[PDB]
Amino acid sequence: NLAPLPPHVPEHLVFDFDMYNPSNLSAGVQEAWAVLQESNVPDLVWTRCNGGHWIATRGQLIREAYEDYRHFSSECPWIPREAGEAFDFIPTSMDPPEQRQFRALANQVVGMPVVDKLENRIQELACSLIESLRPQGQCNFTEDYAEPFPIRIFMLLAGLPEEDIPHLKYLTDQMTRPDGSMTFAEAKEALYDYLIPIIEQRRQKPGTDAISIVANGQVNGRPITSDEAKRMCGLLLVGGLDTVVNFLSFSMEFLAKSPEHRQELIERPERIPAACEELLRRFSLVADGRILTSDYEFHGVQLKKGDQILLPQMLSGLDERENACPMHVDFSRQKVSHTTFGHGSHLCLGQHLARREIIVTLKEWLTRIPDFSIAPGAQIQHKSGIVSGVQALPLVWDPATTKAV
Ligand code: HEM
Repeated sequence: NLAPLPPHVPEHLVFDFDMYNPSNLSAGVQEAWAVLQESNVPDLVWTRCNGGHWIATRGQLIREAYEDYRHFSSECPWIPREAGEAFDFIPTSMDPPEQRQFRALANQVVGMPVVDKLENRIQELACSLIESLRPQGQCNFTEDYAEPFPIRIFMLLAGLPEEDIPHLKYLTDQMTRPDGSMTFAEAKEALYDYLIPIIEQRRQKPGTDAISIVANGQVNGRPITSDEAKRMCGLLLVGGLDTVVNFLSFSMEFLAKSPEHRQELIERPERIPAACEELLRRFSLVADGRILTSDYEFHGVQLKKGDQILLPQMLSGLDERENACPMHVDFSRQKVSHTTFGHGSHLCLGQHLARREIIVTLKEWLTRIPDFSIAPGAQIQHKSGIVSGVQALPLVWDPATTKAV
C-alpha cells in the first residue's frame, strides 16, 4: 500500500495521491487529479503511494521544475522508481546538452515538414473511416476511430505492418496504464525485442520510412548506433500509439455531451483550431516527471538527491491560477494556458502531427455526423497513469441527420 515516510519529508505535506488509480476517478480523470488543487492543498506534496514521491500541484512549480534540468533530471522520469530506472528512451531520458542532438534527428521523422506532407493522407483516412461509420448510426469510438485513425497513420509513417498493432498497443498500454501482467521493464524489453531486427534490416537496406530515417541517421554529425536508434524508435512508437488515441476519446466524449459546443464549430468551422487548443488544455492527459540530481530546497521544501517528483503536465492548464473557470471548456478562452505538450527542452516533437490529427478529426466528423450522443446507459469510465485514457466510448446517432461529403 503506502511506503514509509522518509525522515526528511515533513508529515504535514503528506497527501497520499495514487496516480494509477486516484480516489475520485469515477468523476472523470481530470477531475480526479484536480483534487490536488483543492483549497487546503499546498503547491508541493508528498505521496506515499507508488514507492513514495513528490508531486508539484501548481502550474508555476511544474513549469519551473521542467525548466531547471540541472536539478530535475530526465534520467529517471517515470514512477514507480523501477520503471524510471529502466526507462531509457531517447530523447526523453536525456538532459541538455547531449539531449539536443537526438531531438534534431527525431524532428526529422515527425516534424512539421513531414506533417505537411502527411496532410492529404490524414484527411483520406479520417474521411474514409467516418463515411463508413456514418450510415450505421453507432460505433464504439475507441476501437472504430480513436485507435485506428492515429495508429494506422503512424504505422504507415513508420513503415510497419498493421498486423503487429494488437501486440504493440498492448505493450504500450502496459507502459502507461499497467495491467499488472507486466512491468515497465518487461514491456520495454519486448518493444526493443520487436525493433532490433527491424532496425538492423532498415540499416542493411535503407528505406524512406521513419525507422530507416532514424537508423541510418546522424547526430552532431556522427553515425547513430543501432542501440541509440532502438531507444529512440521505441519512444516514437510510444507516441504514435498511446497519446492522440486517448485524447481523441476525451474530446469526442465531451462533444457527445455538448450540442452547443458542436453547433459553434458547425457554424464557424474556422474556430476548430482554437477549439482544439482549448480541448488540449481541458483534456490534458500526460503526467511524468523528474529525479532530483542533488539536495535542493524548492519553494520552501527540502528535496533530497534521488527523490522522484511528479510534474503533471495535465495539471498546469486546469490550475485556476493560470485559467479562470479551468474546468469550463470555452472555445473563445482568450489565453489558453497549458503545458499539455510538456515544457522545457523536452517539448513534445509530435505535437504538430497531433494537432493535425485532431483538427482534421474534428473538421471531417462534425461535417458528416454533426449530431450524435453517448449510447444510453453508458457509464463512461476513465483510466489513469503516465498517460490517462478512456476505457470505452459507445456513440449513437440518427443516420438521417448525417451528410456524406
Ligand atoms: C495528444 C497528443 C500528445 C501529447 C499530449 C503529448 C505529450 C507529450 C509530453 C507531455 C511530452 C514531454 C515528456 C517529458 O518532458 O518528459 C512529450 C514528449 C515527446 N513526444 Fe509527445 N505527446 C503527444 C503525441 C505525440 C505523438 C503523436 C508523437 C510521435 C509519434 C510524440 C512524440 C514525442 C517525443 C518523440 C517526445 C520526446 C521529446 C524529448 O524528450 O525531447 N508525441 N509528448
